[PDB]
Formats: sequence, structure tokens, C-alpha cells
Amino acid sequence: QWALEDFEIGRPLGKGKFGNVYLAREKQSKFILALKVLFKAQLEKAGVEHQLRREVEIQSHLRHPNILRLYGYFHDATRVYLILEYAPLGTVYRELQKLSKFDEQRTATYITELANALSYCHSKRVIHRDIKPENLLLGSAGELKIADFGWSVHAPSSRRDTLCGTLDYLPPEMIEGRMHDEKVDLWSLGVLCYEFLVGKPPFEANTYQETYKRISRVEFTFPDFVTEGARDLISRLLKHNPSQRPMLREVLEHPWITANSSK
Ligand SMILES: Clc1ccccc1Nc1ccnc(Nc2ccc(-c3nnn[nH]3)cc2)n1
Repeated sequence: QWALEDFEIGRPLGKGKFGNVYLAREKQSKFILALKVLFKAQLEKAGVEHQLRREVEIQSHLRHPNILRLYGYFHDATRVYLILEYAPLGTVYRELQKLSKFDEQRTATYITELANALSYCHSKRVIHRDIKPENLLLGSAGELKIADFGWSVHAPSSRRDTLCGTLDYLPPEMIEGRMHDEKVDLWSLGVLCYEFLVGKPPFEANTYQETYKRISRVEFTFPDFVTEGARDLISRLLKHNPSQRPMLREVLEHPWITANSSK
């Protein structure tokens, strides 16, 4: 069983509330990875604990090119340690900060990786992955890996959406404190797709009340430059009624997806 001293530690890749993710490499094989460090006196108060340690078993069994792999974990006394696959390009979020908005080539391609990721997840009885741009990492050359998992680490940047970025990705069901089911995740794709193409989420607003309002009532529009197979796609992803949202495969089929993916 691994322990901290099997690792060299590099810079923090991100700092969240429960702890940091550090660039690390195992001492022998000199293999590079990411070491996620969770304080755990932090985890008490949030009421999150050994129920998460039953949970890490899940992400441990998930294997897929578009999902960040959790190689292993250990703890000591004061800290929990997740040994994760390292993603060299970082977050689609910084990238969107750089490019301001993406083009259709990448979007449909990112959208396809995502839909593949979640289809896999679903089949494992795993739903409601956090799909926000800051939780999405870029692997070796181009690939998209859902980082999800360990609760929201940031790499230094921004200060506009710090919070007020949260709400933008939640469908009505889930904010309305109704139940949530496996269709949640299809609403997210629609929010991503719009943000990839637009460089802002469909529902962005100055206040939480207003955002909430726009989500609840599905009030969002398109700048003119958005192509109309792209409208069709988004429009069909964001449906107040979950049941009117497609299964994941339709997404993959959708004639705009199939058209524009560099893959
Ligand atoms: Cl999910 C996440 C978001 C922000 C920061 C760190 C993480 N966690 C992980 C997990 C596995 N790999 C990585 N890779 C990574 C690589 C580079 C950077 C970065 N961008 N700009 N400066 N450093 C961030 C994360 N992050």
C-alpha cells in the first residue's frame, strides 16, 4: 500500500476547499501523476467521509479514455490521498478563457467525448457527473477527460465567476429541490455546447434569482453566429421536461455532431 513518501511532490495544480491537487511522480518508476490531497478535518464538517471512501471504489472501477482514472488511494492521519492520472493540458475552462469561444470542429468533438464518457458511466450505474468546464481536463494530445470526483479544485485565474458559476449548469429539476434522475446529465451537455460555441453559458445573469429564473423557465437565446444544427442540438438538450431530452446515442447521431467532429 502506497504512502506519501513514495512520491515526489511538484507544484499545486489546483487548490480547492478540502485540499490541493499536486503534480507528483512515483519515486521509483519516475512516473508522473496527480496527487489529490483532502484535509479531512475539512471533510468532517461538510459531513462527507467514509461514505466517500465507499464512493472512491466507484471511480476506481471506472476505466475510459474520456474519464480521469483514479489509480489508487491511501490516507495517513490528517489527510486523504487520491492517486490520479495526470492531465497535461489542464482544464477546458482555461482553454476557453484563452480562445474566448470554440469553433464547431472542437465543440462537436468535445461533445462526442462527453457523451461517450457518460454513456459508459450510465452503463455502470453512475449518473450526474459534474460536467462544468473547470472539471474537464485535457489529456496528452487533445483528449477530454471528465475529472469530476473530488470536489472542485481551481487553478489560479479569473475572480469573476468564482461563485455565480455554480448554478449555471444545474437543470430545473435539480435546483427545484425535486428529485433528480439519470437525465440530469443531458441538460449539462446542452449547457456546455452552448458555452463551447458561445463562450458564455445560456443562463448567465447578474443575480442568482435571475439565473434561477432563466433556467426554470428555460429562457435563453442565441447570438446570430450559431449555426442552426447547433441550435437544434442545444434546443433539444435543454427541455424543462427531462423526458423530452434525448438518450445519449441520439446526441452522438445528431447530424450536427456527426458532421462537425474532427473525430
Ligand atoms: Cl480537475 C482540476 C481543475 C483545476 C486544477 C486541477 C485539477 N485536477 C487535476 C487532476 C488531474 N490532472 C490535472 N492536470 C492539470 C494540469 C495543468 C493544470 C494547469 N493549468 N494551468 N496551470 N496549471 C491544471 C491541472 N488536474
